[PDB]
Amino acid sequence: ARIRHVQGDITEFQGDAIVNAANNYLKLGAGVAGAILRKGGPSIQEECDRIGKIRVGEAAVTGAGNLPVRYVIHAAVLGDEPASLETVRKATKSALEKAVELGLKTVAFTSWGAWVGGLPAEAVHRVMGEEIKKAPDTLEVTGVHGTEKSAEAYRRAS
Repeated sequence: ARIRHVQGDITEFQGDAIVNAANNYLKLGAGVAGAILRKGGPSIQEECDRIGKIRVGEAAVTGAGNLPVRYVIHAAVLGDEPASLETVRKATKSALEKAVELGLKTVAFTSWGAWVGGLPAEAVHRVMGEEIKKAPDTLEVTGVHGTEKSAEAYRRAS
């Protein structure tokens, strides 16, 4: 799949879905997940509670409540297993699978930076970019960044 990198707030993304890095318990916490809980409304966490725990590396789909997208795809990157480069790759891959299975076209990611605190930056980027390019061309991915400087730096790398 093609990826474009832009500056923005993922809670503002217009399209089919946004990906949300998560613990495998699907309990949402601070940061973007926080923006998702608040801008999205309680229905996101309710469904996550109705879904229950999944495995690390797996993904789960819920509605997006009040966001301007149809779905949130929660990608389990840690929880009862610590974050690793391997959980990142799998979670990324699992999330893209859910998107294809759902017949979606447009999907957004954030950098996941807050979740990968002790992994080498360039490795995380590599594996995620590898899984994204692998996904079918029926999917158009957006990478959403807080700052223009960062958005541009991702663009350059490609």
